[PDB]
Amino acid sequence: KSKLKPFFALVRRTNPSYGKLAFALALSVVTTLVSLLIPLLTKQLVDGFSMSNLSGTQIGLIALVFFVQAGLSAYATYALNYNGQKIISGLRELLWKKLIKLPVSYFDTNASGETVSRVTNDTMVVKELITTHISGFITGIISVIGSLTILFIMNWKLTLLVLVVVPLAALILVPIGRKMFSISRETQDETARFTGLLNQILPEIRLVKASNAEDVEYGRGKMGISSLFKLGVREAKVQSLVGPLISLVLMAALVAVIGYGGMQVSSGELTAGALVAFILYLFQIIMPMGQITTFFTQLQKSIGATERMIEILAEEEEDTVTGKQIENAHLPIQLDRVSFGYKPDQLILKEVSAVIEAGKVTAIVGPSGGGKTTLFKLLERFYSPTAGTIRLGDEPVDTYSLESWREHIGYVSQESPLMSGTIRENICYGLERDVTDAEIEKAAEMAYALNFIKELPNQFDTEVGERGIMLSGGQRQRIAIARALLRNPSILMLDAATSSLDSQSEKSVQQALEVLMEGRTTIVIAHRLSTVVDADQLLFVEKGEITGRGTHHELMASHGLYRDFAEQQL
Amino acid sequence: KSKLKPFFALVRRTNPSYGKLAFALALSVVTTLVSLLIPLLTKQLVDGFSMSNLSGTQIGLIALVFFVQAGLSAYATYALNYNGQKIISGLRELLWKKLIKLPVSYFDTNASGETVSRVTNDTMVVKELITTHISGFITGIISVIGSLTILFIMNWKLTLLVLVVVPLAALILVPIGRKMFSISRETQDETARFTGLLNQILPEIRLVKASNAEDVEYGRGKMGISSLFKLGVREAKVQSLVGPLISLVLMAALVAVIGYGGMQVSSGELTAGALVAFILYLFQIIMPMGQITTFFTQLQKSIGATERMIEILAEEEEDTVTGKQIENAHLPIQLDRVSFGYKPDQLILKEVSAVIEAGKVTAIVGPSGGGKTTLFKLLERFYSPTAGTIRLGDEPVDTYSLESWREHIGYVSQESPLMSGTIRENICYGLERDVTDAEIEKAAEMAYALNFIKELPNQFDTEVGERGIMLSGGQRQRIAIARALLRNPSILMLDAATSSLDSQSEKSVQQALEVLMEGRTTIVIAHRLSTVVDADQLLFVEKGEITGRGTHHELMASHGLYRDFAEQQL
Ligand SMILES: Nc1ncnc2c1ncn2[C@@H]1O[C@H](COP(=O)(O)OP(=O)(O)OP(=O)(O)O)[C@@H](O)[C@H]1O
Ligand SMILES: Nc1ncnc2c1ncn2[C@@H]1O[C@H](COP(=O)(O)OP(=O)(O)OP(=O)(O)O)[C@@H](O)[C@H]1O
Ligand SMILES: [Mg+2]
Ligand SMILES: [Mg+2]
Repeated sequence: KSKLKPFFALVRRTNPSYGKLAFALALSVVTTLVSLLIPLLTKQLVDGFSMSNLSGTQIGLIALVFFVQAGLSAYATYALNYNGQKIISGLRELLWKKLIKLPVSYFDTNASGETVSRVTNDTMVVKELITTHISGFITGIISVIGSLTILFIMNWKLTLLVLVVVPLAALILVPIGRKMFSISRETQDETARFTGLLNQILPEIRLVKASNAEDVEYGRGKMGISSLFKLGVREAKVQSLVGPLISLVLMAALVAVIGYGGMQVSSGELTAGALVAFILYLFQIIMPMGQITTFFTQLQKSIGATERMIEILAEEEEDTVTGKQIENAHLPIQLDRVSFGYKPDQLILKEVSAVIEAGKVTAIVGPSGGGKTTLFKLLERFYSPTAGTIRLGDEPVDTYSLESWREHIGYVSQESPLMSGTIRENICYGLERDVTDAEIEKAAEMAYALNFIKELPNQFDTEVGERGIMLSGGQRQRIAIARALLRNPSILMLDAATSSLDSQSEKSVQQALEVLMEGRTTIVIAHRLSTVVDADQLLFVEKGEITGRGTHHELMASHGLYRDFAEQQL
Repeated sequence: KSKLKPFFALVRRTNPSYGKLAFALALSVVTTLVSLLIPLLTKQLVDGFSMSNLSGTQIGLIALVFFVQAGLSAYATYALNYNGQKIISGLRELLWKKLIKLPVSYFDTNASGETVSRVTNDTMVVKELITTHISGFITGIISVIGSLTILFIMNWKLTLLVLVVVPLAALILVPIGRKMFSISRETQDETARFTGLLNQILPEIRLVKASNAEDVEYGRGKMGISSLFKLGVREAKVQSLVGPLISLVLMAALVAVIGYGGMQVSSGELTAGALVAFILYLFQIIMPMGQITTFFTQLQKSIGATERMIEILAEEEEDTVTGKQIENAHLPIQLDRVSFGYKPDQLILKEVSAVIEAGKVTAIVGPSGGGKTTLFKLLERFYSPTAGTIRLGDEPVDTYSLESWREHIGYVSQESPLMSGTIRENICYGLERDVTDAEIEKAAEMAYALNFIKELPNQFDTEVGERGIMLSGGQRQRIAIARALLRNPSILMLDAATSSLDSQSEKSVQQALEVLMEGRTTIVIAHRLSTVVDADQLLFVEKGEITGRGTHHELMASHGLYRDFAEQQL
């Protein structure tokens, strides 16, 4: 198809300073036309010089005019820069919104460091293109058109050769444009890859120091840098080659013009003098043509980078389109025939079916890799079930809206994450309703976290750093549990919520959680049968299917392998 | 102090294209001298009009020389671009080599993502400056000096007036330069912060969806982008202001010159055309001016952008040359009178001291937050103890080189982190010696992970993804255990690693680890006492002080209230 149309559509979507840029373009056009026409009337210049020699109060007029011209040029440049900055800001805003609203599968498949490099660097390159080269192209086009009209006025014939030159120049230029576009895309991709590699390596700085692999990572960084340098060198080579081709085409055009004028001297013989003038005017043609061609090259390079952006700007996203609010929050969750494969081929969950009854703690247990966490991901509708559907009292879950189903659910991850900022911010993360201070204190007390959080500068200091490195594993897990409890949901999912907690801390947190969420549904995933001994409905999962489904004693009698786990613990 | 010195020192620290840079400077100088010949080329061209009608080979040769000049200018531009790209590549390589070597404390305290953004964006800024603006400055300075010579020869008083005007412009530039430097530094810092926030958010998309905080994160991104927009607009305003100030200074210079020449009206100004001639030449002197000053401004920007690198490139890396290589690796580890705190004041470990017997499974056990992990960090020499010393039987650890100490130690982190790439990639890059296929298979089998990897596309088609997300919460732990075991370490410091593992996987991994314990020494941190009941030197770390120090039975019969831990596990 085409690329200019999508690129200009994106720029329009950015909502730029359309009128302001148009006004700046008009200012630049008028000033350039006046400045081009002024030198032509040299007789006016000489008579003005004589008048200034005669007239006394003429310095002020010229000085004011020059100051006004300088101010107009400065304001035009400022307007162009402002418009470019607004365009890049709009691009960044749109890209950030789309990225943050994409489904989890896209991020699972394409990582996140490449996307961030995409946004930042593509926006930067578009900014570089927008500001100066557009002004260069406009001035060049105006100057070329004016000079072409002047040359036509001087002669109606010789301009035919320039009109022949234009297609020749375009034909010479096209391959350069294609090569520049390819190089720009390859660069703006390798830069993203390198940034992603660095980002994933940095915490493996503790990781590497644990090992002895500083040299290997330095070598990987050097290889990425070398690839980027090679791409830059190739782009520079193409940009350099751009010029000499234009010079050669213009020289050939002038040679053809002179050859034809050799015969034209038959009628316009003395017109050779005018011919000389033509040559001079032709040299003027040669200033802005370069400018114009330069713009084209840039107009390709930007496209390259921007191309990737467009791909991100059309995925699809999930929101509360449906609007069907839960409004009940107390129903049994019935899992029908359901099956999941992250790739379309393989299946992790194979024909699962059960009933999480409200008011009881259903515990999913089994060997590692059986498919426990993916069950929670389905239950929170991170992905969409393929085989069947999940209902909440004879109502398909898809009927309800994401913003309502997720609000009524608390979810502690098996890899309990914390984000940079205050502990209070992490506990309160995302909540729209104001928390005051009583709620945070209650949540911390019910998560057995207040004991240490008050041994530090409170619950507004002790920046958790990146990935929660500035806190212990037990503290991190307890902060995650505190966040989940503070959310105050009807459905509470806790997958391996006490993995890294001591026996006493585990007992206290379990007692508090049972007392709180006793009158609400709770789904716990525990590798230790001790915590789930006092369960209500075990859902032993093995290789993506609930082989055993019953209470402690009944499931122990039925399964046979569950006995192996319990007896091994015993 | 000064700024211009450190920046040029940093640039020299790389390996710039000295030959190509000199070649480009020479070509630019010759081009400017051709421009200076152009004034004589006016009479030469009148003669060319007179005689070229009588000569064709002359026009052919002149056109060939023109094309050769065009090619030379193109080559000069290409050489400048190549030199700039090599300079930025050298900066990136040097910065990466430095970063991969700082002590873990700096990365604990300085938001690695901001550092990566620093390197990438500031290298980009230096690349943006170097080529174009050095070329512009060189051409402008040479043209200005050339025109100044002519102005000097034409008249003394007006040239002196122009010189006295020049430092007025120099004085005017100073506040603008300072403002541009401040703006550039602030913009670079804001870009670093924005990239850091974006990279903290995107990888945790799973938590964002669960917390339903899409709007809050979109708002944070919008605020960051608005800060960037404000800085960009302020920079644009400063550049615009740079725009008419030079014009005003030159207008004042012209007025002063006109007045002084009017003083010469009695004598000297008698050559009124010469005065007018001077005015014409005056115009010329400012065409290069618009370049020279510009370069200076850009220089300041660059000096700001790279300011942080100047701080970054001094951090006292400390690897490889405390010249002692461990040669026995079978000595008991004597922990002396050690007290460590991440902050200078607060103490995590308080007067800890003990002995780890070479060949005994010392188990550090205690409530969360006691300081178990920090002891392991001290053992790996991530941080140096601030109280005493660690000796392997009457030999301080500081004597041995870091490389030797860390090549003999297997360390499984609490996080159990994984990097992107194939499963085999982690256990390959961990070491430097070749590992075969058989050794990798044995290591995997020694961690009860071979079956699951065999189910997948056989250890090379599987990609763990960023942060090890494609794998489960137990499979990644088993992979970390396999990496630890593959190194064949003398000391196996196994921080809690059977957390997410199941009972049967725990049993298998424990049997393999017991075989290795029969091999050599081992240190394990266990949250559950059931897994270390058969240990030898059970330690109890509470609040940084080891209260109980003895075997399991004697520790239980001797220690006080914390015997409830065992009873609680009962
Ligand atoms: N993108 C993915 N995210 C999660 N699991 C994935 C992905 N791609 C493939 N898988 C497969 O899904 C399983 C991991 O999720 P699963 O539900 O089995 O884990 P789990 O029960 O929480 O594990 P464990 O008990 O070991 O912590 C593995 O079989 C893995 O190969
Ligand atoms: N940068 C830091 N890294 C680690 N711990 C830190 C840091 N700064 C302060 N600390 C303190 O150190 C302790 C966390 O490390 P510690 O050695 O106590 O954990 P741990 O024994 O591994 O914990 P757990 O049993 O929960 O896994 C906390 O008391 C915390 O406040
Ligand atoms: Mg710990
Ligand atoms: Mg799991």
